[PDB]
Amino acid sequence: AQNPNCNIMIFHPTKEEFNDFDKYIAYMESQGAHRAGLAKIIPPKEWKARETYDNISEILIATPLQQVASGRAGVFTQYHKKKKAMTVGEYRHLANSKKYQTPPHQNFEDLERKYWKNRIYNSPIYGADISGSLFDENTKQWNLGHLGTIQDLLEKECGVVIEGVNTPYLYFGMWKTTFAWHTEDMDLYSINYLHLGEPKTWYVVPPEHGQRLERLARELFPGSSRGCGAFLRHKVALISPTVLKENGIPFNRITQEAGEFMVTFPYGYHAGFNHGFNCAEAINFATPRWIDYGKMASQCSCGEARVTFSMDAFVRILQPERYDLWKRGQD
Ligand SMILES: Cc1nc2ccccc2c(=O)[nH]1
Ligand SMILES: O=C(O)CNC(=O)C(=O)O
Ligand code: NI
Ligand SMILES: [Zn+2]
Repeated sequence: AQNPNCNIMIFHPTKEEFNDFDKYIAYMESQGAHRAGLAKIIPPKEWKARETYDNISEILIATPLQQVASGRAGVFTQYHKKKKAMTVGEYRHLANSKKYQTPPHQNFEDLERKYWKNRIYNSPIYGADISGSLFDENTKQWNLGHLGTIQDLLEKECGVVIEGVNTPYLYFGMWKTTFAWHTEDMDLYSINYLHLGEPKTWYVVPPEHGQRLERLARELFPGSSRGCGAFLRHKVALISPTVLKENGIPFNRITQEAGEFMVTFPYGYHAGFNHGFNCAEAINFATPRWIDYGKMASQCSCGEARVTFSMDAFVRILQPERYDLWKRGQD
């Protein structure tokens, strides 16, 4: 078996290899990349997402989210407090202000130490889940707005035609902005391109060990666990690498820099934080290997994790037995 220790693999495709997206994902998996839950892809030196990022300041962040923490440094939840709209230019200025800017640090490891020591004592503001794309329409390779759709994948694999669409989301981050432990909707893949700015550090649990993380989460957030059989779907729980190690949870870490892609694989739990002002673009996608994960994906039915229009059809077709109870949480 390839990659038995479930290490995060890093790929350097040639421009020729960068033409066929599906084929390269399949290649990565043939090398065992999916066992880690996360892979890095460094694009060919000839490739660019777009010409410049000089004219992005007038993008609107309609609902910036202030991420307020509760708990202890290594085991906490965050809730999102809605703030007034601001442009990306205004957001960048805020990110760089004395209150929010990245502190002096020696290296990525030093900054990681500072993050887990001090994150809960601050409330950074995130521009998340903004529908849109920063890929030039003339960028033909690995353009996250031009991928084959999950709906068409389901149709190709299973022969059923369904409603729904599948578009990218932009994320504007600052120091300490945080993404909680989660797998994707319906345990889909995700692909994430860091367009511009400071790095993003990722943590990931191998898919074959996802249930170990779930068990620890139930122990660490016992009230949440009683309230919902899949509360990590709420995307609000954080557990530090120190606490993961103390509890023997297998995981890996890696830092993504501007110009690099990350792919998360089905049922690969991940979490992380931004180093400073940045912009990422991400979208879910599927492959034939995803279908069995989609069938088995655990759902939030307590209702906290609202399920999108498009995910309705996934549950309806792949999980017909759960559909009724699960749609009540939606309604
Ligand atoms: C990144 C990582 N380091 C470890 C060190 C000791 C024991 C376990 C781990 C682990 O799961 N991940
Ligand atoms: O970048 C973020 O804040 C969150 N991204 C993801 O969880 C992802 O790409 O799957
Ligand atoms: Ni994700
Ligand atoms: Zn729930």
